[PDB]
Order: sequence, then C-alpha cells, then structure tokens
Amino acid sequence: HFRIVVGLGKSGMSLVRYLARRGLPFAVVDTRENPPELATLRAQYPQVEVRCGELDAEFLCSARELYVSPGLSLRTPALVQAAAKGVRISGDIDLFAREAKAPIVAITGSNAKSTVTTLVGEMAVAADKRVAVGGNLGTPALDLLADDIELYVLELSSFQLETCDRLNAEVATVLNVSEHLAKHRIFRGARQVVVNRADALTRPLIADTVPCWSFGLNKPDFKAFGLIEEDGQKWLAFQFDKLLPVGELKIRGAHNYSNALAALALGHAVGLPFDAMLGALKAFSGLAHRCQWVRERQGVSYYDDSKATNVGAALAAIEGLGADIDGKLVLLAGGDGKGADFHDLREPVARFCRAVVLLGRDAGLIAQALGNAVPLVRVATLDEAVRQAAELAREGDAVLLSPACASLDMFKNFEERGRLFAKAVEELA
Ligand SMILES: Nc1ncnc2c1ncn2[C@@H]1O[C@H](COP(=O)(O)OP(=O)(O)O)[C@@H](O)[C@H]1O
Repeated sequence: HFRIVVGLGKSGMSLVRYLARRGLPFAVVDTRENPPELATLRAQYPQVEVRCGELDAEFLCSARELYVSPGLSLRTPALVQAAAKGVRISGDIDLFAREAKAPIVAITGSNAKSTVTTLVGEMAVAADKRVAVGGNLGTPALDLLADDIELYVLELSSFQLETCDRLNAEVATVLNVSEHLAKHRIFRGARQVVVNRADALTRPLIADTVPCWSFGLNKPDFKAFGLIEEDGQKWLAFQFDKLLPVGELKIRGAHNYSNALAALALGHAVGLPFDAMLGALKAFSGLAHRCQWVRERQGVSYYDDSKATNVGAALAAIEGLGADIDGKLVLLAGGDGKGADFHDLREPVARFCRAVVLLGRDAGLIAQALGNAVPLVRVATLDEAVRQAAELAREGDAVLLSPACASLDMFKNFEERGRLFAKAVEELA
C-alpha cells in the first residue's frame, strides 16, 4: 500500500494490471460490499490485498497516491480526509501522463470524441506510426503504455481529467461544448492546441502562447482548416490549399466534415503527412450509428444517427446532414430526454426538416419545444415511425434517426435502436 487503487471497474482493473506487471506494491479498496468486479479481481489477482466497505481513512493515508476510478465521487469523506492529509488524489490518466514516453494527441468534447479519435488513429496507422489509441470507454490508457509506441491518441472524459495534474499533451482539443472547466484540464501542459472556430468555449487561455490550429466550416485563414467552395464544389482545405472534395469522403453531413477537419488539424500538429492523412480520410466510413447511411429508396436516403443521445448531438447532425442533401430532413426523435431543454432544436428543425416523427417517453416534451415549427407526427413504435417517415419523405429528402435522447425507455441501448431502425428501413417495400 505504497499505492492504493480506489474503486474497481474498467479503469481500476487496468491500474491493477499496470501496477502488478510493474511489480509495484499496492492494494485495492472499494466502497461497495460486493462490487461486480470483486470476483474477477479475487480470481485473477489473488495475491492483492482488497478491502471492501467503508473506506478506512487511516489505510488511505498510508499511501502516497490514490488512483480513483473516474466515475467515483472525489467528495467521499475518506478521500477528502486523504486529500486534506496531503495524499495525491490521482487516477489512471494522471499516472499515464507521468509515465508516457511518446507524444500524446488528447481529445475531449461533448460529442464527436470517438469519431475524431478513430479518424486520427487511422491517419496515424496510414502514416506508418507505431500508434496506440484508447482512453475513455475504449482501451484503458495504461494498457497502451510501452516503450515502442511512437504516438498515443487518447480520447478523454472530463472525469478522467479531473485527477490529472498536468497531462502534458503534445496537442489537445476540446472539440465542442454543449450542456466546461473540467474539459479544459486537457490543456494543462499542452504544447499545442486545436480549437473549433464555431464554438468559442473550445478556445483555452493558452491558445495565446502555444501553437494554435483551428477547424471550422467557413473559409480558413493561416493555421486553419476549413471549407473552400470552388466550381460549385466544397473542399476540405488547409489555409489556401484545397485538399479533397467533400464528395470523396465516405462520411456525410457538415458536422462530419468538421470532424474530418479537426482530425486533419490534430494529425498535422504531430507531423502526419497530408498524403497519408488524406488516404485514411478517403477510406474512413465512420462509426456504427454515427449518421450511417442505411438505404436509398425512391430518391430518399435513410441515415442512422442513433448515437445522437443528447440535444447538442442531434442539433449538429440535423444542421449537418440538412446542409448536405438536395432535399429536406424527415427527423425521427424522442426517447428518454434526461430533462434536457429541447428548445435549441426548434430553429434547426424549422430550417431543415419537412416533418418530425416523435416516439418514446419524452415525445410530448419535444413536441412542446418544437411547437408549430414543422408538421409533427406521434407514433408508438419504431416500425411505425419508419413507415410514416417514408410516406412523408419526397425525392431528395433524407430520413434521419437523430433522436436527441437516450434509448433506454424502449431499447436495450442506442445500438439496438439503430439496428432496429435499419431493419425497419430495409423492410420498406
Ligand atoms: N462535430 C460534432 N458536433 C456535435 N455533435 C456531433 C458532431 N459529430 C457528431 N456529433 C453527434 O454526436 C454523436 C456521437 O458521436 P461520437 O463520435 O460517438 O461522440 P462521442 O464519442 O463524443 O460520444 C453522433 O452520432 C452525432 O449525432
């Protein structure tokens, strides 16, 4: 107990692995009497001291560092007592930041984190880098640590950044902010930043004193990635250099063009050559249920954006795909809204939608927020939502599942909702 892992779960087990494989002395504690991972720990690491129940503050103060699971309150009185006593309140990313021996690309934001992370990951692979990609919900960062790595690409949550004293990223970004200081801990020690010209809350104080690259959907200036319009066609661009027509991407929607430009900026900051980045961009087809094409039927396209589980995400996808088609959107939305203010959807819906089909627990709340902006239809099931959306759509339109809500009121998770949407779409005559 020179070091104590505080809290089991995904990251805690990666700390157990890391500390043990490095031979370091450590113990494990958890507040629950029978945490789910207790059996796995007791079986895979029988030699590790494990204490379950009310945290022994005296035991926690016998360590120099506590590695606190991200989704565990730092307000726990024993942690407060340990923190009041001088113990380092740490975590997996804090330890990773101090152990890493290669530059880190560090990505957070309210939305688009996994899209941009995986794209930078594919750029790095295409550039022949010995790259390691992880963080947040993916591969635990500590499982990536090795001397042969040339580049780390880390997606980070605010919770992981809370106990990280100085990440010292080579380049860091907050992609966007929607309902910020926790996110901005990603900039502590950052040697470069990438900012979103469309979101003022992404610009850190250090953007005045370290290299600052930007992305956005308007025409870029120096040190900026953006869109150039020429010959009626839109191009991804760096400064005055057209890179690629957006039509050669396999991902759709202006929000995904923004994600591509963010990834280009991140890869550029760490020296990835443009030919490698552009090759990966042409090959990148996006992640499952991130505005994914399902079908083209009678001139109408169908897109599964089931992972738009919050209002900021749906707004971006509505505006994004709405600006990327020949017609109007027929939007499918609703589900468990988690108390969100849906008013921000009214203007994008009025601007881009022919109609909205609403289902799920909070369809009524969404209807209240949308008012009479566009024609609304209420349905009971996803199958009926798709059938009605197809009848409402006209040639050139896109039918978009971008629900702005969690799915747990009717589905196991957003993946199941997306799959059942695609199934219904594929069963249309
Ligand atoms: N540039 C963007 N800004 C805001 N929302 C976006 C953007 N790109 C994608 N989204 C929305 O966020 C959803 C989740 O994208 P994802 O890349 O999985 O984000 P995260 O990993 O941060 O949860 C997408 O399905 C889409 O609805």
